[PDB]
Formats: sequence, structure tokens, C-alpha cells
Amino acid sequence: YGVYRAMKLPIYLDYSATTPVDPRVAEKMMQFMTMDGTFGNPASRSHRFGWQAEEAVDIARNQIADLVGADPREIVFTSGATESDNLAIKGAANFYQKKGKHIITSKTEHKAVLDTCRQLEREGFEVTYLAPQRNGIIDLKELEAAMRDDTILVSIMHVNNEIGVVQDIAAIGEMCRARGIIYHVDATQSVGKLPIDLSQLKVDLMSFSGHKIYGPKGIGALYVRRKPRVRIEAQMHGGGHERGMRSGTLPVHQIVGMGEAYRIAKEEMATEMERLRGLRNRLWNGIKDIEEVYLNGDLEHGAPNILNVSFNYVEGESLIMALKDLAVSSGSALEPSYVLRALGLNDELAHSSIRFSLGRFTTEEEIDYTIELVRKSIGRLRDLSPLWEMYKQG
Amino acid sequence: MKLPIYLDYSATTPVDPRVAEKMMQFMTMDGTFGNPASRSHRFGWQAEEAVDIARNQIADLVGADPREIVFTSGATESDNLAIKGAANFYQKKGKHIITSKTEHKAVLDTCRQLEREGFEVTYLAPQRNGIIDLKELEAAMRDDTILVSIMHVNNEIGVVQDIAAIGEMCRARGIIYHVDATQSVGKLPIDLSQLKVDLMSFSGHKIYGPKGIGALYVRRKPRVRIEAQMHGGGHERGMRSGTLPVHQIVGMGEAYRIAKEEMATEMERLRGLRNRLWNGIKDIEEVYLNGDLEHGAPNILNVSFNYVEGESLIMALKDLAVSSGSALEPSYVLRALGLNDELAHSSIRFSLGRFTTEEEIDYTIELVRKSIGRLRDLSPLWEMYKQGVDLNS
Ligand SMILES: *Cc1c(COP(=O)(O)O)cnc(C)c1O
Ligand SMILES: *Cc1c(COP(=O)(O)O)cnc(C)c1O
Repeated sequence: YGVYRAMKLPIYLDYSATTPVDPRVAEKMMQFMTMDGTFGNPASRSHRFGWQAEEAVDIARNQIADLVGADPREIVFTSGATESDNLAIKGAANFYQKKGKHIITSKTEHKAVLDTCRQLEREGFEVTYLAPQRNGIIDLKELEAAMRDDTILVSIMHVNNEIGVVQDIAAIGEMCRARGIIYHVDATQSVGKLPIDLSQLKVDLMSFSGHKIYGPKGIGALYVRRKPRVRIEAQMHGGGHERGMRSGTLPVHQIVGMGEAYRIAKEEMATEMERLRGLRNRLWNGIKDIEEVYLNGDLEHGAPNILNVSFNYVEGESLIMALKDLAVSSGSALEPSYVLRALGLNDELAHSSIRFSLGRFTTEEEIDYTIELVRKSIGRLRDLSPLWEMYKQG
Repeated sequence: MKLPIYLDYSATTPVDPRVAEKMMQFMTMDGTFGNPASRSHRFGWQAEEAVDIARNQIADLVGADPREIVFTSGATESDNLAIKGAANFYQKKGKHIITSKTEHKAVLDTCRQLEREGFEVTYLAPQRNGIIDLKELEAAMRDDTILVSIMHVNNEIGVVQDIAAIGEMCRARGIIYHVDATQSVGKLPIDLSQLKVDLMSFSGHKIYGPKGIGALYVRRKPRVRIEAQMHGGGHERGMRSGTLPVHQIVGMGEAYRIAKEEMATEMERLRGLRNRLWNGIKDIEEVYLNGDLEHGAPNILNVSFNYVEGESLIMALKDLAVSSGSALEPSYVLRALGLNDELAHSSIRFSLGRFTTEEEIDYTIELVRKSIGRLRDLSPLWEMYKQGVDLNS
């Protein structure tokens, strides 16, 4: 095959770390920057440079709200999903603290949630970190058992960024609503990938980013429910912008880019995620019959774009080196993935795990190249430990 | 020319096309779009290189080590981080903070939040010209004072504080000194290897770089420390977690590179225009300069006009994109200088920049002269002005 043979290397399989900006998004962004464009500050209320800028912000705010079934007034712009996570959890925790100081989250949450919760523990909040099941799913009966009268907040993400597992955010939402608990979802990896309708879903706070959906880095949003009303304390002060919730200049060009990505995503999501899901199954089929490999997560109920695989009887660092033709991630920090460790894998298996994440430039030929490279590489490397021979005995 | 004339560069500036050109290379599939935290592949390594180059360009303008530069989302974030970060870090030493009534709201609203948290804040009144009396700063400084925040250039009236002298007083007493340099960076010279400032805020969009990126300088010698306000992975050496927006960072870097080359020439040109503007309007009766021309940024002119209504003034000048600093409450900075509410209302900030010409200044002088004349012709207030304006207003 012509594509397969003239294959540009390394192959990008790390869309979960960041995505390339869609050419249409970039083109929109370019009109909101120079003296010839709409470069005004939306907060300049006294002249047309400002009004024009405010208008482009309101369009983008509607574009974002339309994807996720919210009212634009529920969308608070932030500098990214890290900030959204900080704002949601510290904002709600501080606002509702006289009602209770107990927070429940998952051990497999992104660090923006975990380190936030750890900071709140310093401040006197008490935090339950729930252990997931081996597949990454939180046991909903364990969640209910942890819920108390002084529980103010639960934070559990839609799609796990390391392993792609999908939590039942609707059921968790129902549990929280019935008890009067604020439910925050980190939807950074699910927005524009799985359907989200906040007019139906019982979620109070939701974090999104631009750069996991072909928008620019350094912009995000937090959805803050108007009905039934949830409040949060601003963490960023300076003029009470975004209805008191987040002060600072609105980076119009960034906001316009995010809105455009979310407009694109609503239109192209269903065809593209079907295509991606086909490609992920194609990848897993090719590699599942290598002996002693393990899928981390859920094949049928996972995100269409993430495949996290553990390879037994090989050494983690030489694995990444063997796969240098691919841009991938092991989740290493050398600490292995705290997420894999939470599922209960030993450190060495956790080290020799690879997240493959797919996106809109990913082809069938890249997948086939990947399959043959993984197969070759695992065979070659296992020929280097006696443990593999000492597996092929007992 | 083109109407309306942009004279609101202090609100935001247009991105320099050199800056935009660089940013465009760090975005799409055929450019450098990777995440610099992606440590295991070249998409990350090449993004990390661009960030390091940008960080070096920023540090070079201001006389710092790049390791002292912490990236943030803007000067609002840098201000919040510096003050809350230093106040929380040093709170066992004391809980007293001194700032100025005329600071940006990013400082003032931050200090008000810290008051809720049990900190004590002194807000110093400036002099009628906007300058802080250093004798009153000194009088306010105690054994339990941990932090002072006094901006370099005021965004509303352009007044320049003696940040070097303030820095000396703070260092001599073991007090942390934070400077909001959002309006001075790329306009006045800053050399942090000489200047005794511990924390310094800057932005990209006040010097022809993109909105939504900024930095905080955090001194490493003698070492200053702050508590992170943004958690999630301990990035920027623990001080600010989150993904590094590489195209934004590259734009800011490039804006700061350009500013180092072009600053001296451009600020001389702007000071000329600022002076040209003031000369043309100073011989209108009953107008007041807010600030101090001698201790004032080269690109800002803030003027109050007596005997006109503020709302009518700004509409009369619709040929200009300017600011009156209203919110309708008048400018809190002007109220802090001592002006009555009406005079504060009928004040205009003219801020100049890269595209401002002598033709635009001349048009502005004429427009202003004619407009004030017209306005004072309505209402017998101006007509009375003669009759012995009956006391107190
Ligand atoms: C990427 C990621 C974040 C951080 O997002 P930024 O916009 O880069 O700060 C938070 N949560 C999840 C699930 C993520 O994948
Ligand atoms: C504009 C400005 C800010 C706010 O900076 P952003 O980058 O827009 O958040 C803070 N301080 C001063 C003096 C400013 O003029």
C-alpha cells in the first residue's frame, strides 16, 4: 500500500495529550488578532471595537452551549480544563462549606481534580478517594455508602484520559440530585466525543477544554447550572467578570477558536466517532492475540479513541524506545501511571503500558503499521528476558 | 483617515503581524502543535523548545533569568497568584498587606478576598497627582507587614511610581514587594537584576501580543516563594499547573523580543504625540490633567473637563475609541485622586500606540475643542461660570 509505505514517522497517536488545531478553527481565530481584524476588548463598552468583540464572544458562547445542551449564560470561560476543575471544586467547596465539608472523588481522576482536593484537605475539607474496579468503573454502591448528610460535592469524570473508561454520569447525577449533592463532571475527554445534553443530565458543574477537540490550547469553560441553581466562589478576582465567577480579559481569538471547534464537533461528531471506533477495534484485534497482553478499561463501553494496553514480560522503558516510530504515552511521571496502579496493576505491568489515542488524521494504514510494529517489538523484546522463558515453563 | 480613531491601546492592543505570523506555526498538523509536557516523543520535545525560547525572550526584556518566569493566563492571574501566593506562603510571619487605592481591580479585589480570609490590608491614598507619598508608605510598614503591592504604571492615568525606591524600602525591612507592570513592560525600562522587586506581573496584550497569556516574575535571588493557586500536576516548578499554550507563549515571546528592539524609538515617538495632544487641549478653559506628565507613561493622557456631562462627552467624541473608566459609577481611581463625581465622570483616557499618527492627534485636538465648546453652550452652568460658582462642587 502506497500510504503505508510512504508513511510519515513518527505517527501521532497521542491525541489525548493534545490535538492539532483544525484549519477552519485557525482561519476563524486569525480574524480576531491584528489591526485589520476584530482585536478589541469586549469589556470596552463605550465604542465599536469593544461591541464587535463582545458580539463574537457571544456567538462562540452559544456555539459551546449548543453542543452540550446548555444556555450560554451557564458557560464561564476559563484558561483551560485545569482551571475549570480548580474553579468548580474550590468554588463549590468554599461556597457550600457551612452545609458540610465532605467531598467524594475517584482515585483515577486527572491531577487537576486530585491535587485540588489535596489542597482542600490542607484547608480542612475531608475527601474520600474512591477506588475503581479493575475495569476502571466506580462501583455505584460504594459511592452511595460514602455519601453522608454533610457531603457537599462529588467529582467523577466522564471519560478517563489514561484508559478511556466511561463513568455512568447520568446515574451518578441522579444519586447526587436526590440527596442535594453538587455533582461536578470533568468532561475534557468526552466533550465532542460522546453525546452530552445538560437539559437532561443531572450534572451541576462541568469542565471542558478546547485542545482535546481540535481547538486551541489555553482556553476552556466551566458549565455552571442555572436550574436548579448552583453557586460557586470565584477563585480569580479583578472586576467580577463572567457574572462574578471568573475575572480577567476575554481572549476573543481563543474563545472564537473554541466556539468554532464545538460548532464543528456537533456537525461531524457522529460520523467521526464511528470511524474512530472502527479504527480502535481494528488496532485491538491486531494485537489482542499477542500472548500476555491486557486491555485496561472497557472495549465496548470505552471512548472510541483511547486504547490503553499492558504488555507482560517486557520492560517499560525499552518498550517506549522500541515504539519510537509512534508518538504515544505510557502515563509515566520514574513513577508509573497512578491510574493503572489504582486498577491494581503491579508497578512493572503499569510501566509497560501504552496509551494509543486516535484522532482525525489517523488512518487504517497507520493502524496496520502500528499493529505490525507492536507485534514485532514485543516479540523482539521478550527474547531479552529469561522471565519470558520462565513464563513459558511455570 | 479611518473613523473611529483607536485611542484605547490601554484596554488592549492589536497583535503585531510578526507576532501573529509566529503563532500560526504552532497550531495545525503541519506545524508544532504538540504538548510540551509530552516527554516521550518529538512532538513534545519540539514544543518544549519553542516554549523555552519564548521564556528566554520575556526574561531578556526585563533583565531576569527564564527560571524566574512563571506563565499564567494574563496579568489578572499573575496579580492573583503573586498576592495570594505570597500572602499564604508568608502568613506565619504576619498578615499585614499594604497596597494603593488606585491599583487595578486584579490587586484590589484580590486584597478584598484576603481580608475575608483574615488578612489586614492598608489601602494608601495617593496624592492629587496619583503618586504615593513614600513617607506614608513607611509610616504604614510594621513588623508584621509581609507584602506591599504598588503598580509601575497606572492603567487609567498613566502615573509612574518610584518602584526602585519602594523596592529598597521593602528589601531593607524584609517585606515582599510585588509590582503590577502590565502597563509598563515594553514602555519603560525594567532590569530586575538591578531593581529590588520580588514579584512582577505582565501581560501580552498591552504590547501587541495575544490576549489570554501572561507571566509572573518570581525572584530566585534573594529567593522568594509563593503558594500555587492552580493545582494539577505541579507545572511551572510547582507554581502554576496546566497545559502550556504554546502558540500563545510563542506570541508573547515574539512581542517581547520586538519590544526590546523597538521600545526606545517608539516610546519617544509616543511621548511626542502625548505632548502634542495635551498642548492642543490645555488651552481649553477648566480642564485638568489627571496624573503627572513628568512621572507619567509616554502613551497615556487622562483629562477631566469641567462643566460638561460625562455621558454627553463620550457620545460627542464618538469619532474616537477612548475610555472614561466608568462602570454608572465614575472611575474609582479618579475618586481616589480626590475629584468630585461629575468631574470624574467627564474624564477621558486617551491611550496611544503603534498606529497613532500626528494627523489623528490633530483631528482629536479639534474634535475635543469644538465638542467641549458645544457642550458648555447647553445648560446655564457655564454661563454662570463668571457669576461666582456657589460653594462646593
Ligand atoms: C487534558 C486534561 C485536563 C487538563 O486540561 P487543560 O485544558 O490542558 O488544562 C483535565 N482533565 C482531563 C480529563 C484531561 O484530559
Ligand atoms: C489590563 C491590566 C490588567 C489585566 O490584565 P489581563 O491580561 O487583561 O488579565 C491588570 N493590571 C493592569 C495595570 C492592567 O492595565
